[PDB]
Amino acid sequence: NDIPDLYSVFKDYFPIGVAVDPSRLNDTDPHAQLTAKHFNMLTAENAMKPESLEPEEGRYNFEDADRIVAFAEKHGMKMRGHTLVWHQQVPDWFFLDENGNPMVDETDPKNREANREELRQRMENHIKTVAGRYKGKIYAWDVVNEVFNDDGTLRNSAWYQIIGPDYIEEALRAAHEADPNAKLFINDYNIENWSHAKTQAMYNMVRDFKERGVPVDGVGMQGHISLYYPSLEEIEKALKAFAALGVEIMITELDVNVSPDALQEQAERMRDLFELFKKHSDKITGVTFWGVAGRTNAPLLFDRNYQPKPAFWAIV
Repeated sequence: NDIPDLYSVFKDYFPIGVAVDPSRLNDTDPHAQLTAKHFNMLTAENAMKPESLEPEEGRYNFEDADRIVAFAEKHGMKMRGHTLVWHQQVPDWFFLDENGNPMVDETDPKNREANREELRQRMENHIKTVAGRYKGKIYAWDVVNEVFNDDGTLRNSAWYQIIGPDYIEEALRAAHEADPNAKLFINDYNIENWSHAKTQAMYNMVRDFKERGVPVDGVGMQGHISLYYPSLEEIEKALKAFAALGVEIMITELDVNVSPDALQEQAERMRDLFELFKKHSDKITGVTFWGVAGRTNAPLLFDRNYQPKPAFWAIV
């Protein structure tokens, strides 16, 4: 093949990743070839979300997740696990009490204290089982995802209402204990802009962890970013700030969301961002492209026929 291997262009800056579907992983399939050719880091689009792994209490299905991991092993890609604890794509059973009522709806102080304990157990068991299964095979775990409201207050999810603010630290310790080799990330969107309240809440929390000894290695910036905003300057201060805490940064779902002028504009923004990422490659340990957009898993980069798009030539 005559075009450059994307991940090679970024050697000794950072790995380049994509999220995949377990259906698309056969040698027969050009998708799988495009993945193996261009990327050296992989995430499960959905196979490792809570609802995928533990549909019912204590019932696990690892089929698709295993296929994805095996794919990474074969091609020697870094595996991101996504995600251990989240308020979305999480089965209802998790948050039901003894009788099968919403735990959230409990008023009695003695029973709440009992619900708290069951949820901690459930959270930790899920963590131990999943991280335990994949022990040593996972470059980085997204241990928690989207813990913040956009205003920078903690999200009032079931996790938070029942366990209270501790669930996060608890998820991180349990992950650390199950697989010490895995980098532990806290992931979110709207945390690219240093001036944003959210980005600052996340800084404060992470700082707190680093100072209190709570294991955390990295912050995951989703990187749903527009053409003009946030400014490269604003992003830079964010990278500097977190890197000052001694945590790594990953861009976990990079996306710069029709016509011929449209494409060339997005390609230039991407050029710019990648310039900025390269400038700070010491602080950044992976860039994964968002890819649900049928369009490829890296829709920014490769057309529906697997041909390079403007954006791809912009960054190589």
